[PDB]
Amino acid sequence: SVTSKYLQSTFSKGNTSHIEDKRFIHVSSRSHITPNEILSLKFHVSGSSMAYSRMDGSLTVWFIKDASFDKSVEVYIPDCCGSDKLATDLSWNPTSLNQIAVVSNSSEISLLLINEKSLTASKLRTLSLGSKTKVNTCLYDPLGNWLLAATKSEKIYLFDVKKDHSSVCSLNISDISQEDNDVVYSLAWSNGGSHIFIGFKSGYLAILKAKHGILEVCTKIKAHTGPITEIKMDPWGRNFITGSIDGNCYVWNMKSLCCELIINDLNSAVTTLDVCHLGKILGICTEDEMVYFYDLNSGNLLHSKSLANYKTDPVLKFYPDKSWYIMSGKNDTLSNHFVKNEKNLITY
Amino acid sequence: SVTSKYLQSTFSKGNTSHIEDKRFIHVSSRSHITPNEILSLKFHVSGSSMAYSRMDGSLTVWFIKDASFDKSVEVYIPDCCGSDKLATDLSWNPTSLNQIAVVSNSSEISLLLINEKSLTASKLRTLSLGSKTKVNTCLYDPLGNWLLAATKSEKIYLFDVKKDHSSVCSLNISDISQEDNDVVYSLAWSNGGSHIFIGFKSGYLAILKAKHGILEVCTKIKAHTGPITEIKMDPWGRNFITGSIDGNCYVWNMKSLCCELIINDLNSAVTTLDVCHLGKILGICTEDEMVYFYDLNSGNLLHSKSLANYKTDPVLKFYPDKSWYIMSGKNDTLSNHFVKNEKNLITY
Repeated sequence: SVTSKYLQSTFSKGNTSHIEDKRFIHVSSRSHITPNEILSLKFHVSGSSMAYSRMDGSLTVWFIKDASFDKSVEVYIPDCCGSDKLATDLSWNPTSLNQIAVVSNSSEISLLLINEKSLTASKLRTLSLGSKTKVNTCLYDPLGNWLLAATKSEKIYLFDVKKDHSSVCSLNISDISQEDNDVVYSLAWSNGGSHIFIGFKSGYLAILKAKHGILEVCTKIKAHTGPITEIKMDPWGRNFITGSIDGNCYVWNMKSLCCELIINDLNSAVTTLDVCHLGKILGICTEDEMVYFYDLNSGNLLHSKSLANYKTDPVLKFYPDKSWYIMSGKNDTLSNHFVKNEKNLITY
Repeated sequence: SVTSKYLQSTFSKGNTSHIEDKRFIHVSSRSHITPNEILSLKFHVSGSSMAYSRMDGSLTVWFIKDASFDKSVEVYIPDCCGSDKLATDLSWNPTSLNQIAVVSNSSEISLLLINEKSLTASKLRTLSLGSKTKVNTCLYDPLGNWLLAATKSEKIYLFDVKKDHSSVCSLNISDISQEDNDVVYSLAWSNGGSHIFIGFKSGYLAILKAKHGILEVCTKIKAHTGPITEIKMDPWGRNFITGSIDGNCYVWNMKSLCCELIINDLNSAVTTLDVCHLGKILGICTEDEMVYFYDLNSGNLLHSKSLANYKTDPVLKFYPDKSWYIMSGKNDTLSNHFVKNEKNLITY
């Protein structure tokens, strides 16, 4: 019951700060409009940086140095990756401390090294592929050993990041799916780059081996009856969580690959999910503008809330180095959460 | 008394919209700094465009299509006319619908055609003169037949805009003034390019003939006892208004060139003035941060206000096609004014 009180305190009068971004001051001036979006938001591994990209085209990055974003510098940058094209996915390159990979639904993958002394985001390199190929998702092996780039259909590329991003291998999606017109919806890496977990739209789930740089199909299981939205992994490495659009959220055992626990209070589709860095609490953002916080070990609801028709598409992410979580606010504005006197659950 | 009620309604709770520019959102974000300036602001003749230039170097232009700037596009552009040099005066070229002349206190006059489909302001041409010559004011004959460029001393140039801006003539200021170290403070054209009205600093006022492209001194009258700040003309063409820094505002009869009406409630210097497109109401912005609205026909005060130490240097301009007026706000931010149900005074 300690975790329930902790979450309640994290939802209190204080212990909360508004992330002061461009959209925040925009709403402050125009309220005291059509909300663009938040395409994606992804931390650095060491828990001391953050990056995200709205629909306008501008990607913001913060260098966390304070709790309530007091002394946190902010490198705002205009619509990068072209003037017409906007960013859709980014990976933070766990190898170094500054590099970033960004994709813009085009045939060009941009590698930019963000600098913190100035506000200059200088394009370091651009990678290109076949002219028709339209990739939109990039990922980094959590050890910084492989890079993955995926299309909505009929292309999957793996580069070796060590040897100057030499194109290592590729694969046609129709060889992985073997169904009628499947479109990969979400990808994820295993803890320590050894396997790639892919969730198609037709419902299937595939596990590809990427040991020595040669992709191969290990297995395919008919997990869900609708498109798979998100795929997350437990940090301790014992189970991986699958959330779908048919209203189900399962947790699969890693050693044996069989369903072990099911979330049953759900009655709506899932838009995203996330699990804390301690592998203890599981946050589900359903489609009825509502968030839930479940317990991983037992599987019973321990906290609920209600978005109340503010920023229809929400986002949730748990810090990789503290028990804090960034959650969307009212009008596409981010809202930090903490307790200001508890860095981790154990200290509580 | 209809005009007094009209002006009062134009100063009401509603019937007012903030012009949303870069500085506006800047103040909204930093308030919810040192104000740069507004160097100049000048409409298009047809009343469907606006342009102005701050001190930062960036010149904004709006394509009026709405009352409260809802659907009005905005072509923001960075520091044009060089990176070091900033704009000081611009003319809108009544001939065409897009050209603009801009001067930057240098020996180069830039002609740029602003495009509305994109946000691109493309430099069309640059005009150059003697290396030492430092012009800072440009003007267009209200029929689009002549162009005038003036220096702070010892140069006045007139180009023929019809024949590809061929240099038509020039004149040394010392030939016009014939006094001790005079510096031209404000120029203005007569209704239909036939004469140029020049106001020096020593107090004199000169009328030059520019009929067939050859400047000549017609007359010089000792109008004021201090530097002349602004010179405006009545749209009906019967009297021209002169405002000085010694605290006087006179209206001179056009046919006979003799003082006819004097503003006497004034007790401070004048920074600018303007008269509506109907030649009925006269707006004076004095130096004590206060505006007055007088009646042209009678000469008695009909409305007063108070800037109250917000944006020390104010600006006022009356629409050339409606009875609305753009006036500065609190921190170098523009503030439109209207009634939303009265396009012209007559309709009232």
